[PDB]
Amino acid sequence: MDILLVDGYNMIGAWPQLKDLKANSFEEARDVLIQKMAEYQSYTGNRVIVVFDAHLVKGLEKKQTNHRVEVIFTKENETADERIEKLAQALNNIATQIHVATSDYTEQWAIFGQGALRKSARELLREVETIERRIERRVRKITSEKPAGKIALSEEVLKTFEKWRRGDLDAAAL
Amino acid sequence: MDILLVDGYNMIGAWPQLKDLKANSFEEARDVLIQKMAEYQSYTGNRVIVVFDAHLVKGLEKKQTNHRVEVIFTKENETADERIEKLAQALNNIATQIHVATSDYTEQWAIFGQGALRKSARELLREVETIERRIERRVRKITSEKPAGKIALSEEVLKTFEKWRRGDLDAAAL
Repeated sequence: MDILLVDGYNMIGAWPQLKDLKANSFEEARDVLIQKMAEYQSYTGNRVIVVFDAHLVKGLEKKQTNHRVEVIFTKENETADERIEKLAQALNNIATQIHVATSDYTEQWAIFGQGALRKSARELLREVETIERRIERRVRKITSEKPAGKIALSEEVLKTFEKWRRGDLDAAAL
Repeated sequence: MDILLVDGYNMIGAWPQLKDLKANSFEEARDVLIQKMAEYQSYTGNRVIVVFDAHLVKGLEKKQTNHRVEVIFTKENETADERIEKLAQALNNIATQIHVATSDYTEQWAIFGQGALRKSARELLREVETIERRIERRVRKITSEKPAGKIALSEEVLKTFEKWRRGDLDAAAL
C-alpha cells in the first residue's frame, strides 16, 4: 503493498492541531504534518508521499525534510489532485494498492476512477493519533527497562524545557 | 545559591535503576546518573558536581559529558569524601550552602564538620524522580499547545522506537 498519497493542504485545514498554524503560508502546519507522516511511514512500513498545493502552502526553499517522507509541491496552475494522479500513474502496479488521503470534493479527483482508494482526513487523523500513542507507549516501556537507552531522549526533553523557560517557543502558534 | 556535591558511586549502588548497570565498571549507571544530575541542575538552578571514585567507576576518556554537570574523578589513593572536601573548600563562600549527596558511613566525611549538609541517596533519588516527572509534564503541556515545538522531540522518540525495533538496544542492561 500500500502506498499513501496525501493531500497536504486538505489535512492542514481539517486537523484541529494544524488548522490554526496559518502563519507564513501554514509553515508550522506543514512541518507538523510532515513529522506525523514520518511516524505513520515508520510504524506501518507503507510508502508515504505528501503533496502540497504550492499556491497555498509555504515552499521548503532548499530546507531538508524528514527522510521518511517524500514531500512534493505542485507546479504553478497545477492542483494537488493532478499531481496525485501523475504520482499514482508513475507508481501504478498490479501488486500495489494506491490510497489517497483527502476529504475534498471541489476538485475532479480523476484518480478515484483509476483504482485508487479514498481515505478521509478524519480517518488519517485517527490512524495518526493512535500510532503516536502506540510509539510513545513502546518507547516509555523500553526506556524504563533499559535506562541507558533513554539518555538521548531525556536530553531532547530537557532542551525543550529550557527552550520554553527562556521564551524560545513564544514565537510559535497554538 | 546552593551547590550539590554528589558521591557518584554511592548513588549508583543505592538507586534501583542504577545498581544493576554494572558492566564495564558501571559505565551505563554513570551515564544515567550524569543525565539525572543535568535535569536536577537545570530545574533547580543549583550547581551540581558529580564525584566518581576512579577505582570503582569507568573513566570518561574520550566522552565529553553533559555541559550541565561537572564530573570529577578522584586521584590514585584519594576517596570521594576527600575530593568532595577539597571542592567544598575551593567553593567555600559566605552566601553559599554546600550539600553533599551520600549515604556512606565507612569514610571519614570530615566536610560534615565544616558546615556542609548531608543529603541521603534516597532523598536525592526522591527529588530526581519528582523533577523528572515535572519536566516531562511541562514539556507535554507546551508541546500540546505549540505543536511545532514538538518536532525535534518526536524525531528523537521515533529514533528510539526504530533503534529498539532493529535490536540496537538489546546490548544495553536492565
